[PDB]
Amino acid sequence: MEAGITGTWYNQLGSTFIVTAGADGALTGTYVTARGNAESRYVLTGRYDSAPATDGSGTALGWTVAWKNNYRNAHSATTWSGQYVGGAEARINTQWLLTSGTTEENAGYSTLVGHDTFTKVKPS
Amino acid sequence: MEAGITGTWYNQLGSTFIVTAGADGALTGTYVTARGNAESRYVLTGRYDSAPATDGSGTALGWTVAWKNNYRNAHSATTWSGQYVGGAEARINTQWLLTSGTTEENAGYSTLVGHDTFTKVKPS
Amino acid sequence: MEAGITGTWYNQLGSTFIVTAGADGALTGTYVTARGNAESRYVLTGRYDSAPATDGSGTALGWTVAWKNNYRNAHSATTWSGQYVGGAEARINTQWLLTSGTTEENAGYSTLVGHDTFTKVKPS
Amino acid sequence: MEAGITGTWYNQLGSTFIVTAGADGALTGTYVTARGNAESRYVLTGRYDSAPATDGSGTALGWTVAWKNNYRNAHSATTWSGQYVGGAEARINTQWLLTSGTTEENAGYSTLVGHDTFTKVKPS
Ligand SMILES: [Cl-]
Ligand SMILES: [Cl-]
Ligand SMILES: [Cl-]
Ligand SMILES: [Cl-]
Ligand SMILES: [Cl-]
Ligand SMILES: [Cl-]
Ligand SMILES: [Cl-]
Ligand SMILES: [Cl-]
Ligand SMILES: [Cl-]
Ligand SMILES: [Cl-]
Ligand SMILES: [Cl-]
Ligand SMILES: [Cl-]
Ligand SMILES: [Cl-]
Ligand SMILES: [Cl-]
Ligand SMILES: [Cl-]
Ligand SMILES: [Cl-]
Ligand SMILES: [Cl-]
Ligand SMILES: [Cl-]
Ligand SMILES: [Cl-]
Ligand SMILES: [Cl-]
Ligand SMILES: [Cl-]
Ligand SMILES: [Cl-]
Ligand SMILES: [Cl-]
Ligand SMILES: [Cl-]
Ligand SMILES: [Cl-]
Ligand SMILES: [Cl-]
Ligand SMILES: [Cl-]
Ligand SMILES: [Cl-]
Repeated sequence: MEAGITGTWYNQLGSTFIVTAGADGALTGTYVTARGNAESRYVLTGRYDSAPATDGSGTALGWTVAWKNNYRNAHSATTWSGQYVGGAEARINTQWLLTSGTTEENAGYSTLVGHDTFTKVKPS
Repeated sequence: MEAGITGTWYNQLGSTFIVTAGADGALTGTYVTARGNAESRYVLTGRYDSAPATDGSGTALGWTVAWKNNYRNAHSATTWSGQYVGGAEARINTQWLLTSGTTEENAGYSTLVGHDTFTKVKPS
Repeated sequence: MEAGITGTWYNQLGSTFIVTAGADGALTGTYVTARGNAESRYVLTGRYDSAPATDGSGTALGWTVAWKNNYRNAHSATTWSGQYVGGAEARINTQWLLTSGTTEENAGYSTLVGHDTFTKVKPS
Repeated sequence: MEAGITGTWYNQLGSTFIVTAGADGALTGTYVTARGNAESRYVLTGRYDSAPATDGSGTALGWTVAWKNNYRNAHSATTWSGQYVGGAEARINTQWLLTSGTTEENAGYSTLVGHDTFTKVKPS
């Protein structure tokens, strides 16, 4: 269990996610891209690794969004890998990989990499 | 639905996973590290993006394993991002990020990157 | 030629580099880690791709530091890949890979990934 | 000095590079893409970290190619980060980042990630 993960998080570019952390390591919820209607909402699922933190170490986690809903099918999926830190400056610091379905010929250029910082309050 | 994903896949280093692809984009199953007893089995969850493939393009997907079970708590989690290609040379080509829980001071060095190729038959 | 690259840049964690951009795409200079004496100075070399910017697009570049000098031999090297943007909010936004020399057995865990933002003035 | 690095290396997809390892950590040479005429040749520069190998550990290195020559200007640059291992199965195992110059709006999707294995003899 890591109750501090459960809730709404915002990246610095206008996306949102609402996650529930389950007692035995499940992450489930919804990822909302910058626009922010039903057209913009996607299922997310992942896992987190709770431990008896010894040195206010972060909590490791990851999740996936496949970019398909009732309004869009981007032929793509993103995974985020990172850690949650609680407290007054609570954050989920992540790196992400975005893979698109490609032909074999273009498979070398299938995967973008980047980073996201999620906070409990919106940027700007 | 992408029925060809469902089943057992092997990386080139001795790990296994058994996944079920659900009809509306869910991935669920178990990841087994090289040793291969109950000590070595972990929950995995992820998502895939099925589409009406136009040019035998791959199917985008991702999943997460938190490295905690009844026998180990590695304070870590890995995400795989990649694509499934079916047929005679079926494969899931992936890149992965492995994040460990760290102190703030060591947060810069929290995340390893690499790659895995999964096939329907074992290597060697 | 991209004269705006030439000079001193600071990351948000206390490192510095002083680079010269050569007329035909060379980057040469010195990278200084957080402490900031001779013990902390390393050779850097890389390349940049100048073009007749059409839409204030960034300038692609990359460089390498091998973490060996007269005072340290970390058995490691980092590459930065990113783009330079000039003007009032000048920056070099980068992602980096840090590889350590390993045994074959540990080769899978050889490479860390992260990100750095460089600015013309120091953080904080 | 690491004399075993100096020479010609081939990736598994038809590219070539010819590198010279200098005595004090310099890498210099030429990268040739799959086609393989003057149109396909680019300057490379990087660094390697030589050390008194204790356990046949690899040698850490990195290099950059800006994708501009007299025939092409791709507004891009790739960095490779990896390690050299000598002997009967000599190889340079790498991960790479490819960044394109973008607008600010598209900066999030500027950087592709992948992997290359270089050997002394051609694939296939
Ligand atoms: Cl986002
Ligand atoms: Cl749970
Ligand atoms: Cl959307
Ligand atoms: Cl929907
Ligand atoms: Cl494609
Ligand atoms: Cl962000
Ligand atoms: Cl970030
Ligand atoms: Cl594995
Ligand atoms: Cl489903
Ligand atoms: Cl294990
Ligand atoms: Cl278990
Ligand atoms: Cl730590
Ligand atoms: Cl593999
Ligand atoms: Cl692979
Ligand atoms: Cl640094
Ligand atoms: Cl030059
Ligand atoms: Cl240092
Ligand atoms: Cl020195
Ligand atoms: Cl090692
Ligand atoms: Cl930074
Ligand atoms: Cl950054
Ligand atoms: Cl190549
Ligand atoms: Cl040299
Ligand atoms: Cl070319
Ligand atoms: Cl040329
Ligand atoms: Cl662009
Ligand atoms: Cl390759
Ligand atoms: Cl490879």
